[PDB]
Amino acid sequence: PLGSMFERFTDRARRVVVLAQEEARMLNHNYIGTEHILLGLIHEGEGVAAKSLESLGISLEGVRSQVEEIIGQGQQAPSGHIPFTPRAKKVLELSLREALQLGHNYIGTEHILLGLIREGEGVAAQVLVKLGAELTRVRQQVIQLLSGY
Repeated sequence: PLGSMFERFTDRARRVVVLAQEEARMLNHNYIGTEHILLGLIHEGEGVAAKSLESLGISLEGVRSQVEEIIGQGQQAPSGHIPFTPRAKKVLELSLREALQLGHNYIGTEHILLGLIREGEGVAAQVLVKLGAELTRVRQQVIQLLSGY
């Protein structure tokens, strides 16, 4: 609500966004799309989102390969800040809604992944399906990791 786009993000969730930007830059991409957020979630390596994805066999190299196939490497590397796609912004908005509903005042890696699945229609969703990870199964893995405590 108040403040910066990223005020509520945990340290790990902030690192997801930093990594997403660098993953877009490495592909010579002109936006940070949902698939770069997916790459950042895995790349971050420690959070609930990375754990959920890797335990389903979704790998950083597998996602990078699928993105290069579907989207293709761009011609020129962007310099500076790379803007979000409209879909990636919607994912980030949904991540806040997921965190609020779950009773938290922070947005963690789990909430970004749940927001990504809820949007369910962009490049990340296309890649997860191509790799054999159904969106509902990814959601189930996250919820399982958040439950049972």
